[PDB]
Amino acid sequence: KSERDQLYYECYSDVSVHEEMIADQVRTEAYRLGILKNWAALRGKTVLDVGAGTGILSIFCAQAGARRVYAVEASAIWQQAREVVRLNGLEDRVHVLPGPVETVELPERVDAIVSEWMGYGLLHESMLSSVLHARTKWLKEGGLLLPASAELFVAPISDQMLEWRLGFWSQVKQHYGVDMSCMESFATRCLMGHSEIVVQDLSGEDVLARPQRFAQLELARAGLEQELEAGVGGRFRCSCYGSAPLHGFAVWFQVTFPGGDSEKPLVLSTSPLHPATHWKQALLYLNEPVPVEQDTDISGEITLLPSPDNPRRLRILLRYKVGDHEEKTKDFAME
Amino acid sequence: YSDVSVHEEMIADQVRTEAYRLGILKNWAALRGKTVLDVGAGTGILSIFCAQAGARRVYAVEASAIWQQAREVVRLNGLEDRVHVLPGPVETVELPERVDAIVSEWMGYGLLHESMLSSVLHARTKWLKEGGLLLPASAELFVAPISDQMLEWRLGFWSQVKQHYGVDMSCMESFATRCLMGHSEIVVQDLSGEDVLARPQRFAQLELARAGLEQELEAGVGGRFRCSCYGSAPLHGFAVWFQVTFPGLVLSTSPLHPATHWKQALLYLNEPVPVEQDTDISGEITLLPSPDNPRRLRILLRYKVGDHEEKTKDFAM
Ligand SMILES: COC(=O)c1cc(O)c2cc(NC(=O)NCCCCCNC(=N)NC[C@H]3O[C@@H](n4cnc5c(N)ncnc54)[C@H](O)[C@@H]3O)ccc2c1
Ligand SMILES: COC(=O)c1cc(O)c2cc(NC(=O)NCCCCCNC(=N)NC[C@H]3O[C@@H](n4cnc5c(N)ncnc54)[C@H](O)[C@@H]3O)ccc2c1
Repeated sequence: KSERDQLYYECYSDVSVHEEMIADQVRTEAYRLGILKNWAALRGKTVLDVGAGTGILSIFCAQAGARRVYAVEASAIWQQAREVVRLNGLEDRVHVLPGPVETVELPERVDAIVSEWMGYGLLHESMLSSVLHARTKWLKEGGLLLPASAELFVAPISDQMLEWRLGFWSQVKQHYGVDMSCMESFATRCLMGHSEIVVQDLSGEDVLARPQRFAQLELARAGLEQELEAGVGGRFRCSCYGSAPLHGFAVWFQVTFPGGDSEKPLVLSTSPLHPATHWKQALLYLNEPVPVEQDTDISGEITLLPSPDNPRRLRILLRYKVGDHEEKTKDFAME
Repeated sequence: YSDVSVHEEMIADQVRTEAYRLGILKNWAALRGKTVLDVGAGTGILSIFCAQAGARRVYAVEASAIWQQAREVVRLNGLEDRVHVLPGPVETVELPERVDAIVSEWMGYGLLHESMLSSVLHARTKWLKEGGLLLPASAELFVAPISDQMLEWRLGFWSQVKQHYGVDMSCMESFATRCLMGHSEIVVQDLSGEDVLARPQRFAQLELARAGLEQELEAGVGGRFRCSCYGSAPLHGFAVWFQVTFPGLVLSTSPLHPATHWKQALLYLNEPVPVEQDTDISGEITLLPSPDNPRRLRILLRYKVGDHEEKTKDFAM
């Protein structure tokens, strides 16, 4: 454990992870707009930014009219956040505070919490439990969470990139004159027989059926933290668009910002159908391709769990049934 | 190496694989009717090229479980009479005879990181007939001072945030510079010709036929260099790359030649150093086994930029 905590401290004390997040234009613009559109809720109010990093979101809250923002950041990057806030002339309004949000002392309960807390597959090494701790300890009753909720989606996939990698061996002879098609079964076992979650970018063309929402996390609910331990998940059914080898499933998330249209709020999506983000998607490969047809029914249950060795390490239990075949299960973990 | 991904990367490196193919096939005269040992044959592809070049026999020695797939590949291609996959380390496999030629793809990042060179040298001692053919036969090491456009972009990102999002983050630049260059790691990254700040300098050569080479690697291989800069730019450090030469044809990982999966090994100074046209840079580069692990590459860099005093930086992979 203390080895892991040291690793995360070093990672977020370093520039590259913050450069990745801020260069994620879809992510950073979504937060900027979700915050600024909530000026009515934030004007003259106080904000707690959980895991403020470089402090950019806290400054977005100040530009939306917040009177006080507490930017709490555990890693050594809090010192760069202090400099950034000072450079923008905002240190009277935005107060960068080092250390974990779980032991920070604030002058006051706050009107709003903002946080970019999401990990790969939503819950791998995420900040969610810190956000929920902060909501319990520091958010006023009736206060605002930005974003307010997260939604999880699944879809069966035919991964064009995996198809290529699997067909690679049969294509050697055409380029180099050596028949290597006998490597195909071997490559399939290596590339699909493992039980690791694969974080890879997909395109809409890989999606084999209508994507299905299978879970929703309402961050304001008390006891959501207890559900995380038992597992975040749900059941799904869909019907395939057409003929293709089924390779498994893609899991992705979106988060929703309150305010604006109460039936059309602002959404930051990591769907393969939407512009790419640094989160990509979480791929769950079957042990081998399964041939499927138009209107082939696929159903099952997907549960996101902590790993036994490490509560921060995402585990996914997949139970699934492809049309006629018998129900199968596969148990995945993030590497 | 029991897994497909490294072998797929290897064969999908088109510059590498076509250069090996041609290095072998263009040596048809020297290989016709001769015997070959393929050291670490992997999937067996190079062994089959040797058969197309007219070798009368190829022993394909492979220590990892992938030898079972190479046996299948050989059989599938109709060459089981002529290409014999032998499992296990080349140090202890027993060949029926000494061979006329050795083929091997042994090179690592920075040439010698986690490479197969030691096993090629062992096989040469034990099984190559006198003056036998080595494919490739030699490796050449090159260094060039660099101004890394990607690093510049990464360092300049923070000053661009005020435009992208209305928040000034220019103060992050010194921090990013320290993070991205203050470390002592070798960085494997592909550069382009635009990054090269002076004429590349060959600083060492390795002759694979030589009996003393294995003990020489332990002491380090390298040597001095001198160059003068093309123009004004911030010097970020040096790039180290290699080529291998087949007896007559060169497989190059230069940033000035088509990209390969080896990319180049980048050696960043602690911070950028301004340089101008004809600024003189001299120094020495040594490739060494690291103390904790002889397979891990260490590079000791000594360097003098124009008037500045001579400095040292000690990198590891
Ligand atoms: C006295 O002991 C405790 O009570 C205690 C002590 C601890 O060390 C605790 C460590 C926790 N977790 C963690 O270390 N996670 C690391 C990976 C973050 C996930 C990726 N999300 C993400 N994009 N991060 C954005 C920024 O959030 C920053 N950050 C991350 N977590 C926090 C946090 N709790 N408060 C403030 N800042 C935080 C990061 O540095 C990063 O810059 C949890 C609870 C903890 C409780
Ligand atoms: C008395 O025992 C020893 O002293 C000894 C010495 C060794 O180096 C041993 C190495 C082993 N395996 C491995 O993975 N080592 C990782 C480093 C290779 C990085 C670069 N290699 C590369 N470009 N790939 C070509 C192919 O060469 C294959 N290979 C690699 N080395 C050999 C070898 N000695 N004979 C035959 N085949 C070999 C690989 O499997 C790969 O498929 C196992 C056992 C070994 C035992």
